[PDB]
Amino acid sequence: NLPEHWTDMNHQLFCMVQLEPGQSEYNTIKDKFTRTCSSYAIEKIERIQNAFLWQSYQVKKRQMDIKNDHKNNERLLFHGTDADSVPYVNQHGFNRSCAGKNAVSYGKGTYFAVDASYSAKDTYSKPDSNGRKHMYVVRVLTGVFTKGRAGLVTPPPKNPHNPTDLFDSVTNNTRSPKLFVVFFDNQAYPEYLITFTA
Amino acid sequence: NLPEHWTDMNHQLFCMVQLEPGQSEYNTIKDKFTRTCSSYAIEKIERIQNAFLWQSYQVKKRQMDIKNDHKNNERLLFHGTDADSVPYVNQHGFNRSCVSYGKGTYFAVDASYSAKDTYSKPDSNGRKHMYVVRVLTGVFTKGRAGLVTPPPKNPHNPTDLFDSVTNNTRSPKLFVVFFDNQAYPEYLITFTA
Ligand SMILES: NC(=O)c1ccc(OCC2CCC2)cc1
Repeated sequence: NLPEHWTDMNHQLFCMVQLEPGQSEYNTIKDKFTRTCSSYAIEKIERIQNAFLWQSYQVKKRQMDIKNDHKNNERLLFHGTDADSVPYVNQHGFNRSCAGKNAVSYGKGTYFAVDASYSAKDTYSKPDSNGRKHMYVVRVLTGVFTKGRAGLVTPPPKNPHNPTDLFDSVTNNTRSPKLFVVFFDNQAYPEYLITFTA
Repeated sequence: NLPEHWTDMNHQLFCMVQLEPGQSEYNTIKDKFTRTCSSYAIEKIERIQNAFLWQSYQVKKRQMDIKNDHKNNERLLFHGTDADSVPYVNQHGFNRSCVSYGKGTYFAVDASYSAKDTYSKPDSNGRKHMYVVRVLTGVFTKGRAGLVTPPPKNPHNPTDLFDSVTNNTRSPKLFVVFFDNQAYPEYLITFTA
């Protein structure tokens, strides 16, 4: 079911594709980033073609689209990480079991930012030994969300008398969301990897 | 692509179906349990029909069949749990976030092991609960404390991982999986000491 604009991988299951400045695909990501990170410079933007992560993600998206009916369940968000984590995320995606405690914790899960400026902090996109910083542009199934709490290992129930019917994700603030936390595998597809510098 | 032995769901996506005693399916699952638990008393066996969990599990099975280039990746194992966890597992499956061989979900080869009160805690009326689980054990290695994923098959390619870990590779008695949708709870056995 792979997207028809992907490069042919020749029966291979994984590839990183370097994008060209001046293509709409590169420029939309550069514009989304520079909206809040004008003081940084992009080295390169790579499209992540991961057949297995895409398949599992698209199954979860179809399930949430059925369960929620006519919600926009998917947001495009940012995730800063260290160079050591890039090979794992490219191949296997975002694993809550490896996530650090956030400085403002809304639950024990993987964090995604609305603004590139948040993810660009050195605490998330740690500069490597050559001064390169790494940030993913991620399709995230935020679905129906509520304000999180530090104790959570899953999203909370919608209704306390029905403990297994859950919100899809949590946020810092439902009125003005700046971060989302997800608690399940294959709820986030790493779509682009931005390499950038001071 | 819902399995033939499932019964019609009237256009719903989740239902727990009580099995008829003395019919082929009930006898098959009862025999797997009584192989090691013949001193227990079975109250009922329920088939778990969870379309979404099944879909996600079958995608991972197809992916592991391609990755390993062989179709011997699945085992039928047991998982004992407390009654308070049963509604969650029925709807959402197994969650490592809820451990001597790693921080994953544990499954036993023998029902007798899952039948310990430490796992299948008797509820306020004496009832114990154990799942029969399809688990994608795939290619496995010995586990150890503090793993958050299986080890790499060779640390020259650190992201090509084992599928699961065990207590003993030659004669396994338990398996640990570390990812969502690597286990599908197929039957729930309600029983007593
Ligand atoms: N819930 C279960 O049925 C269960 C729990 C634990 C199991 O192994 C625990 C290992 C550490 C000492 C052996 C197997 C199965």
